[PDB]
Amino acid sequence: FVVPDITTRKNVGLSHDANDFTLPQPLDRYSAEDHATWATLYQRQCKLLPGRACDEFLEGLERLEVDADRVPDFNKLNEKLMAATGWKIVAVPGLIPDDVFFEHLANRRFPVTWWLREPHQLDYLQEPDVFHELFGHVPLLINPVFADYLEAYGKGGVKAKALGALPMLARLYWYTVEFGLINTPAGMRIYGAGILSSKSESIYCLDSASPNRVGFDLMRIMNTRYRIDTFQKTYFVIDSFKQLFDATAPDFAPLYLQLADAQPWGAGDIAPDDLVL
Ligand SMILES: [Co+2]
Repeated sequence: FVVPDITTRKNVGLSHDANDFTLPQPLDRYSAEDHATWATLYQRQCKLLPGRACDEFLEGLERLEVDADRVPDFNKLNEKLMAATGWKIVAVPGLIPDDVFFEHLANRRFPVTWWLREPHQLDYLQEPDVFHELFGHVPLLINPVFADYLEAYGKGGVKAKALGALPMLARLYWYTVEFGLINTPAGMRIYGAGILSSKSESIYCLDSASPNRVGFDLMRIMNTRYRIDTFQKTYFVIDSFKQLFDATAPDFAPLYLQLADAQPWGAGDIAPDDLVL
């Protein structure tokens, strides 16, 4: 039997803008259970993440006043975010078209799935939900260097789509924004949103001998496959958010055409020129 997925179930009776796929955050659809599930996830992650999350992430939660006890009001968070970096979050039903996603980031709008997992899925949800996309992705948007990286990333969507290279950018996003690590003199820390919202990946990614930790390299990353249904076999490590922003400076067009005919690295591969940490 095929049954409707969570995105479909949650958006029953709702709509979205035809062009940008946004809707006003539907605050009336959040139940008591939703606020309680949010509070449980927030409390869980805030216990796990000290000494694991990069300091900027934890500071961003505080500066944006991300609610600990309820699903945040996007408009209220935006007052803080706009003043900091001119960014805002916009509500979306779930997955949106790539060109729209990129156009959002290019215009300093960060799309956030509005709905939350059910408490029976506290441990993990495959689909991005509002906990992953707000708690995991948004706090670093008050960092002007990271925000500028996302903007530059967004702006690259037009050229990438024109050249059939959106999957090459998707790899860059995955291995930075979603699953990136940042080395510090205090030790390795986490900036990837997919790790920051996870129950257990933040333990594995710093404590396990199993995954590879490889220095950031743009071409390597854009030539590396990923999988969505398992902990990462490889994490890419930056020294600074400036490294990400600066990586967007050159013309990606000739990089895409070179990659197009190449065989990609497997998710668990170490490449001959990797700086292995
Ligand atoms: Co994400």
